[PDB]
Amino acid sequence: KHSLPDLPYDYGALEPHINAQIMQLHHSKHHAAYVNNLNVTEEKYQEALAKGDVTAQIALQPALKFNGGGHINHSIFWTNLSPNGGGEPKGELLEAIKRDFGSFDKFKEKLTAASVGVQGSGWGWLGFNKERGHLQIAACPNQDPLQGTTGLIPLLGIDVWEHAYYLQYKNVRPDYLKAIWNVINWENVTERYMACKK
Amino acid sequence: KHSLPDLPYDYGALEPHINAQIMQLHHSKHHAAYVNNLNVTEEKYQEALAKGDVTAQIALQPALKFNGGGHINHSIFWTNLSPNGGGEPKGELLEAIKRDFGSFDKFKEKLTAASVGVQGSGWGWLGFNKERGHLQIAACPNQDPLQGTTGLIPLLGIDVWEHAYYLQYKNVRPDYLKAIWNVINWENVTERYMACKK
Amino acid sequence: KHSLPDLPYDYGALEPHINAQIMQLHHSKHHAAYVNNLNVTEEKYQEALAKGDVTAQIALQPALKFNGGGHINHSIFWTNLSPNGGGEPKGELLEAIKRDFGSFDKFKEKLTAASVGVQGSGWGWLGFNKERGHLQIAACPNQDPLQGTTGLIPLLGIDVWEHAYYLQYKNVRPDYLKAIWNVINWENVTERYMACKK
Amino acid sequence: KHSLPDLPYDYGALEPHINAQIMQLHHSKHHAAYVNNLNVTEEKYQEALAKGDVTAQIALQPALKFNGGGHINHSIFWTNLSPNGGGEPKGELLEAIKRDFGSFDKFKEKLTAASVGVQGSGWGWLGFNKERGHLQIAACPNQDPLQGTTGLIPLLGIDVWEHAYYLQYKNVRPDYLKAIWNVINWENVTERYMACKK
Ligand SMILES: [Mn+2]
Ligand SMILES: [Mn+2]
Ligand SMILES: [Mn+2]
Ligand SMILES: [Mn+2]
Repeated sequence: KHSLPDLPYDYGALEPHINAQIMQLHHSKHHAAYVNNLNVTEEKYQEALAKGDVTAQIALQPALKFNGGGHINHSIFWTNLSPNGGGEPKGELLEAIKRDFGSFDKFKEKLTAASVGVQGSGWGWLGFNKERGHLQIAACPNQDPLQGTTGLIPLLGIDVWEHAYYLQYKNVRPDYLKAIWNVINWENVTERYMACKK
Repeated sequence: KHSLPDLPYDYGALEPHINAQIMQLHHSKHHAAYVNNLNVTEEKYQEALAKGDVTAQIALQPALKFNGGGHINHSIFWTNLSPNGGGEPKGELLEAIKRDFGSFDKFKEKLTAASVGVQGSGWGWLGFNKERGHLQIAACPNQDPLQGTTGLIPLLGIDVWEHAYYLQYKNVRPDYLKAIWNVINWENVTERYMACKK
Repeated sequence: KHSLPDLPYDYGALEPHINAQIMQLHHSKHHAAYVNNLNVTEEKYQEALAKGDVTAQIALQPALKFNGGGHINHSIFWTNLSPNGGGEPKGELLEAIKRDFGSFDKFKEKLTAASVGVQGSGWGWLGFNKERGHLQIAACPNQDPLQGTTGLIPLLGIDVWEHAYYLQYKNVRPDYLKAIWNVINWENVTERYMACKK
Repeated sequence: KHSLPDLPYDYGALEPHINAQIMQLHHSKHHAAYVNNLNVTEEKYQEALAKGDVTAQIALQPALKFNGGGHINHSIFWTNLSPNGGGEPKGELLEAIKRDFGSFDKFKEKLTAASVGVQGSGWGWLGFNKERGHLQIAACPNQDPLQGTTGLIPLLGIDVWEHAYYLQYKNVRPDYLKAIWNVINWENVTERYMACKK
């Protein structure tokens, strides 16, 4: 059984960068929808699985990738932002970003171009490639999860579905991305990094 | 070479159903963007094609499908709404629908479910299957147009991208749907029906 | 637990149209691979499901659609051909084909164009659309099943992966399709039809 | 406008590794087909483009990606084999591979697994990531070319479509793979390495 995680800050804690109204609808409407449908779908699936019914298992796959992915991605998302975040990573995480993108700024330009560039709904991700020992940016469509579709471990992700910025920045998806770099909980992406290194 | 069509009604005209601020953004910002990037892609494709560069041509296909399909689809969408819209179609279109669906209500139910059901960004479409001579409800992702990708002739489309409803309906995509029926310009839909029995 | 079905005729029973060597490799090498990997994958999945692990369930989806689909499709395939088949359907099935494609011959041209037309590996299908009460041809990529991806009930399908004709017809995929119409067990596609009508 | 390149060796030359009958079919029938349908599509696209017909352009994209990518990919493939092939690369390419993979053996293992692992028709590719300056193993489906779809520069490709091995290896795609190492023309691969550090 899956549950909606509690938000770790209040809904208006990230104003002026992302405001309360967006935070509230994102969490308790959208994310709530995903874990409920995830729970329904996993249940239908199990029953299909027991009957040995392969047509049903395959029929169910799009709902399980959409709702399972939504739940995963929004859950990493909420911990990736903090009332008290922004600035630059430190330690090993920042030297991996220098090692792989040249510098933090060339890292920002590249994750801003990938997120801005998604055609339709999607997410931009900073991920860890454990097969190669290095950081990598990937973009994903719809709610498709970074690890399950790609194999990379998600460290920082940015929602660019229009429900994530539209009441506030309207169509200006670059203004949302300039705003977002101000609330990034670098302390959490460092920890995400650190568990791969384990 | 491609021009943003003029909306055939003032922005404020489909109130209270679709509000004036969505109509201005959707037309002047969302559709205007598609036309302009389509123009730039067609031109680059022309050069790529001139030179026999198959890599460049393959690399420009997403851009050309996204923006060209975006321009097709919003232009049909604007002719599908009217201040004088709503109600029911009469004559040969209503007969067509009744054979194919049973009742306008079943039709309406089947296309609302096809619209509300899209995952991520996309469109639901009432189309005509020329080979079979029959009406068909398709759904397309992102901006992929009906004819170019399915071969169905576009009769009626309803955009369900979040930018089409969010400022007014927020996440309640069914409330948007129920309201859009009130401005559907059945005159234009039947012209299109008339034209592929042409 | 899934098992390789027994072939209902000997491996050379369909010469000269499809020969023994192809039949043997298709059944006991290729189809055998699919049900074994289906059995491994369903098992991994169940265990992922129990742990509530969504990333693993999604990771497993391509192997479950590929191997589950392979098993389904090849299993319908073997019953679709007979040493003693060919000719034309009778009864209701033939009047549905007249009703939907105009005639049996216009039915053959259309399922031959769809199978010939698949780009890469795939299958052409004659299917039943239970939502609309009519027959429909669909083409599918790789081993994606007709009912699980599309919702149509499979009645007659044609494998056009190259392992299905290459040792015999080489690249001339039209020669394989002319040959195949001679071994089609129409008595079985009638029965498949009849269970939808139930 | 596009021409089938002449094979740089006689058909019989990669015996016993790849036999003479596969080399004749693959070149004169499989690749010759791609070139010719590419020519016909480029021309129709030209007309579609001349007229500002975005539907026609979108409808011709599969054909143009299938056939153009098919022509790209087989042409690089023929320069990748040699009668005088096999063994190991030496010099700067072998250094590159060793940094990126560890040993030629790990490289060979990782690309064989990426090749044997494709589902359906496709290709495995050793590529260069220009932005990162590093070697990458990609796999592509059907005929989608590396650069046009991933941006990686194509260094070494191995076709794993069934027509590339079936007449000689039947379903044992690993035996094909193990043998193809014996004709890889590492001279041509390194020219390509040399050229995007150009
Ligand atoms: Mn979201
Ligand atoms: Mn729109
Ligand atoms: Mn097969
Ligand atoms: Mn080939």
